[PDB]
Amino acid sequence: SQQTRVLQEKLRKLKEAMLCMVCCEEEINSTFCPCGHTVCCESCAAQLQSCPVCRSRVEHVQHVYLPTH
Amino acid sequence: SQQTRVLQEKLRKLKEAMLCMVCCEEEINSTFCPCGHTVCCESCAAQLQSCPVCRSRVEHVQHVYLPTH
Ligand SMILES: Cn1ccnc1-c1noc(C2CCC2)n1
Ligand SMILES: [Zn+2]
Ligand SMILES: [Zn+2]
Ligand SMILES: [Zn+2]
Ligand SMILES: [Zn+2]
Repeated sequence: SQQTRVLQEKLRKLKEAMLCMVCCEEEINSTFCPCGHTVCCESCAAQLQSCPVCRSRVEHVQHVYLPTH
Repeated sequence: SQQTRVLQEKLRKLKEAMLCMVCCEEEINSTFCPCGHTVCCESCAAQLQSCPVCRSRVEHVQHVYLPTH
C-alpha cells in the first residue's frame, strides 16, 4: 500500500543519517573531542584538524560502539 | 499488507536501538570513556562508575551530538 512506501522512506532516511558526512559510504563510529560531534567514519575523522560541523579544534578522536552498528 | 507490518517492526527495532539501555526512555547521547560504549542517556551515564557493557572503569562521560538526535 501507500503506507508501505511511507515506512520504506522513513527507514531509508534514518539509515542515511547514520552514514559519514564526508564519504557517505561508511557508518559513523567516531567522535571529535572535546566538542562531541559524531558525524564521521574513522578514516575521514583521522585527518581533520577542526570539527567540520562547529570548527572547534580536534584534540583527539574517540571511537564509539553504537547499538545501531 | 503483511509488508507494512514487517516495516513497522524494523522501524520500531531501529528506534529502540537509539534508546538508553538502562532507563529505556531517553535517547542515547553519552559515551563512556575510554572504552567507547555509547549506550546511555546523560542521566544514567552520570550514575555508572563502570561500563554496563564491558565493565571497564568510566574515567569520564563524553556528550555526543549525533545526526539521528
Ligand atoms: C565488537 N565490540 C568490541 C567491544 N564492543 C564491541 C561492540 N560491538 O557493538 C557494541 C554495542 C554497544 C552496545 C552493543 N559493542
Ligand atoms: Zn567517511
Ligand atoms: Zn564540533
Ligand atoms: Zn537512561
Ligand atoms: Zn565499555
